[PDB]
Amino acid sequence: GLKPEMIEKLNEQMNLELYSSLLYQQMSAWCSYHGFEGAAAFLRRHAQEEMTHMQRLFDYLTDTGNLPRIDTIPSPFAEYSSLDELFQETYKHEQLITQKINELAHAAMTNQDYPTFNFLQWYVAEQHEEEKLFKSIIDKLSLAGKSGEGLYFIDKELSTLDT
Amino acid sequence: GLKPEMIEKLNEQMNLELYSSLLYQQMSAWCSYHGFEGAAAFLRRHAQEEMTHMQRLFDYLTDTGNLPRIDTIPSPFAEYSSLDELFQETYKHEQLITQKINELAHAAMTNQDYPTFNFLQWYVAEQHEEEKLFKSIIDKLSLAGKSGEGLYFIDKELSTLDT
Amino acid sequence: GLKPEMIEKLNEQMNLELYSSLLYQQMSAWCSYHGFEGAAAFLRRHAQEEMTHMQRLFDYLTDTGNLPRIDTIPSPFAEYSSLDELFQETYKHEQLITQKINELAHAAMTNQDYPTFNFLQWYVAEQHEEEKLFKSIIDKLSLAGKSGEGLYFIDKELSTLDT
Amino acid sequence: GLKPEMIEKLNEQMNLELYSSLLYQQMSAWCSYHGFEGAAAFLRRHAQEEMTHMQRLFDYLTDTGNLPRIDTIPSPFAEYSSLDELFQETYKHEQLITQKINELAHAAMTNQDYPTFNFLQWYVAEQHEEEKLFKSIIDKLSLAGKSGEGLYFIDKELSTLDT
Amino acid sequence: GLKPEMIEKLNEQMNLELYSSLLYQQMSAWCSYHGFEGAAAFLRRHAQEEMTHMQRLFDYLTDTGNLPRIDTIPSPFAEYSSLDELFQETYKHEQLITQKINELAHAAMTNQDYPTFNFLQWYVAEQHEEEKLFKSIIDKLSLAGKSGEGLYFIDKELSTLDT
Amino acid sequence: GLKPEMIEKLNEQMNLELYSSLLYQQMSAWCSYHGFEGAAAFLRRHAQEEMTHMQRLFDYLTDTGNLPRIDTIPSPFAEYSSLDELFQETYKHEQLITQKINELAHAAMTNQDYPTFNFLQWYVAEQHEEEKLFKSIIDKLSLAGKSGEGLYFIDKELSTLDT
Amino acid sequence: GLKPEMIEKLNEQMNLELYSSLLYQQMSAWCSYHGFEGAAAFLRRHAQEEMTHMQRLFDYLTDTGNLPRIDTIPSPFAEYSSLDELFQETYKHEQLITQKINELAHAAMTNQDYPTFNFLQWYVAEQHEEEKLFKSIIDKLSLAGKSGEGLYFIDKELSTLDT
Repeated sequence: GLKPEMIEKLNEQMNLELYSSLLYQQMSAWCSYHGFEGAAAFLRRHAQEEMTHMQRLFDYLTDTGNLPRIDTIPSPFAEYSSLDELFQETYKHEQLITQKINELAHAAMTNQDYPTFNFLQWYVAEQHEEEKLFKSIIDKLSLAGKSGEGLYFIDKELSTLDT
Repeated sequence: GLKPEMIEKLNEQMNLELYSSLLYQQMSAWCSYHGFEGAAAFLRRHAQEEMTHMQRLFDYLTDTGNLPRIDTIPSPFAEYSSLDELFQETYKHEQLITQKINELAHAAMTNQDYPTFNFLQWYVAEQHEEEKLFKSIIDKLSLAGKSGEGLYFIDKELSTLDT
Repeated sequence: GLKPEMIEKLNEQMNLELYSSLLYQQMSAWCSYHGFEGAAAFLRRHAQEEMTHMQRLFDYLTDTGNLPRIDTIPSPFAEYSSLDELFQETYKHEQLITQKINELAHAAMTNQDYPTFNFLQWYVAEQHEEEKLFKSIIDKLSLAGKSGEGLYFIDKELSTLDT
Repeated sequence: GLKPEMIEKLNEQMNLELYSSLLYQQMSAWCSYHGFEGAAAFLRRHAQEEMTHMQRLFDYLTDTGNLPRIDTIPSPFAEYSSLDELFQETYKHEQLITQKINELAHAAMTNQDYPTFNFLQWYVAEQHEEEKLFKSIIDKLSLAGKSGEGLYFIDKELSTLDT
Repeated sequence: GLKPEMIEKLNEQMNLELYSSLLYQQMSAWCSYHGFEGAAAFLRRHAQEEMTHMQRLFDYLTDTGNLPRIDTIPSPFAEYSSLDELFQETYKHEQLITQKINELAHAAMTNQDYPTFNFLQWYVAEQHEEEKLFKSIIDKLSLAGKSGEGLYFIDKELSTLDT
Repeated sequence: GLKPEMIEKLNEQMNLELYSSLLYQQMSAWCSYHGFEGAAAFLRRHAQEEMTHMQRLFDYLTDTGNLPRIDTIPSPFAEYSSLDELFQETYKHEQLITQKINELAHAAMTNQDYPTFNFLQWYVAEQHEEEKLFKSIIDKLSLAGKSGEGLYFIDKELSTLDT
Repeated sequence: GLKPEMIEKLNEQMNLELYSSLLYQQMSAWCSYHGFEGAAAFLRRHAQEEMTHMQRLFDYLTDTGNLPRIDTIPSPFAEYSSLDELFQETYKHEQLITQKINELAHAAMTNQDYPTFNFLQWYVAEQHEEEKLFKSIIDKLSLAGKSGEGLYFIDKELSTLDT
């Protein structure tokens, strides 16, 4: 079964995924407020995606006969100076999630927890893909984001980015 | 536009819908832990439903040019003595949500806010339906929930209840 | 190629999967004899499933140019006091198989045998699913198995459980 | 109902069918090890066929309210000097199974057990067909099996023989 | 991100996959020159396969923000005494690739690089399959390759082997 | 048959096509590294195209009973100051390939090698088309490539250019 | 229009194609007589193919307002010591046809006859393909043609070779 360190780290990551989903929702509100409807739509879709990462951890914990515990969730509210600054923060947050998944994989390996190591492989692969997506948005903003016209085009791309 | 009281009450209800979704998720974990997989599945579906109520309020606020603000969310964790006690609490919580929606409708009418009164009609109708559903579950538990066999049948019904 | 410890442990697990398939067949005979036709059908299906786990190990060994060796198989015959006692034993046996797979994964990692570690990931995932299934049956028996009526319903569910 | 001699002989044949299935599996491993992949595939298919003969006896015993008992199964491991020697042994084993079925049919007739005599007719017919198949393979090996080229062609035929 | 040892080993393997693709192309030319058109077609298909292994590594490096670097590629030209000698060399080369992939997986594990360990699992599985294929060709040549007639049949099989 | 000068020039062009394919691959890596994903995708597709030109020469040589010889391939690695500079170099390289094809056609005509002159006509026509494509990209960069916004649009066009 | 040398060479080649078709027919009769029905069928198909080459020249001459003239055709009858000797002669004859086509292409170029040079390109390409086909048959006979069994397999392949 799951060792106490692993139960703790899995619950911690479940709650971080929940917080992250709400952070992406709040960021989408910043985008709507500042007239970036396409960026807002993209971040709403990503908020839904990250909530499914929360659910996958929740269900793994219940499968193993452990009771997942949703923690107090701090407010994700923040101020952003620009669309570029916001997406820089989204990318840094995704890098944090990737790091915490790698730390969880390392904990599973050092605890000789092969079921949890196997379970975490989905997160390792998916975080690789999501980091690549957010890096591409950062690159687009670096290239064309220094004018209102460029931001207009990037926003329109974001409205349908990743289907 | 929206008056300050209405902005405050709409944000408050948005955050209550978010809390409620997580409460239903946590209740589903109690059900899984105690072997009621059908009740767990039903509560997971209802958690998803209530999150859409949160999203509808979030989007109304952004439509009106107001910035919705996700608050600190308290932990929904609680202990329950029985499946019946849990569902009694779910029903009481739905009654609370219904009351808060009625208070919001009254606030809209007294503030002469006809767009918000119109927007809230969806919640009035939907809460009526959801209360009816949870009352029916309470009635089933009152009738047949006093044996393990009866709980087995009710759990199986819950696994597919409301599609 | 495969180190001697790994050849030995893989052959051992292949023979344990074979024994397990026959154990589940024998348990199904107990169920038929005591009038639990649905439980019997379920255990016959699971006996077929576990035999495929044997075959997957057999084929891995032959792929690597090693000769798998089917051992002497002890009789799986046993007495059971009740359907609940039988399924408790089935679940404990599945937990044993899960443990032996985890020990094999650990042996592969400590022997720096990355092909075998990769091969074993299928077993880690599948054993997780099968343990969850047998835990759910134990939970149903704990809830409703204390009457002949309840056993009648559980048997009927088992007749088609997991398709 | 079944007389004690008939219960004993039916259980004996059930266990012989089980042993035979594993013997054919082990023979397929010899074929894989020596590079005869088509012969290996054929023997794996025949191992599955013979296991169904075991299951048919198991189910007949349970139908009649008798508890079939899976015995200790001796290891089928053996050495073979050639593909021809292996298939000679497979054919001799099938002839043994045919003889034991004929002895069972005779026992049913002398015990005035008409349900078991009727049940055994399936085995009489099927063993006739399977002996014919293995005799044809022996004949092919006698004709063309004295060269590596001939063995190559026979192996390729075996890979799809009997669909 | 990727540690310097891992960047170096990944680039090294990318270039080894590129060299291998060209080696298989050159071997196919030997086959064409000596009249083995089916062997030539098979090796051309395998050259295309191995180039895709190069591309997968190239793309992983670019995904991680590292610049893959195609090295100077030595000529793969060699002399072969026979079709059997050529395919023995192809099989030994595939075994080398398998070893280098295992060394890369070990480096990822010892460097606590879980994204790269995950990425490499595709190579571990695929190399297992490709080694099995080339071992089967070696076995066919050992059996039937000692006559011109046998080589004729093996060449015809190779023309469509593995679709 | 082929005269020695023609064998030499055909092998030389085969190896130049191979080098060119890898050069286009390496250029695509520069594009990925600098955030031009559409340019990267276009150059990856063109790398695949040019490899087919290599294969067509390889197969012509083998058809004529000559053994094509893959040479040592120098590293294509280079530095580029800008996307425009990179594509200027791609266009100049395509012009070099066109020139070498024209020199080969002239060599075939002066050697009275009508089969090789006929074979080369495919390259004459295809190089005409590919030069036209790369000239059009140069023209787009000259027109709109002097801003980050313009480069953003050109990159997006390149992502699907020439299907 | 056509110069006298070109009219003469085109008529000469038309008559050589006619003779060749009949030669292939006569060779097919040798094959039938010696029991090689598949080789006979292949040569009958090739006789039909070569007659179409005759017709294409005939029609070119009539298109240009020149009267093609079918010459006296010498008997193609010959003796052959073996199927291999026959196909060696077929291949040498195809090489002769290829040479005469190259001489015709050279004559067209030196006579500045660009319509005839264009017309002949079909023959240059087609003769390349047909030489490759007959070289492959020679290679099969060299490999497997030294036994009656091998000749049996080659004959069976020829029966459907090139559709």
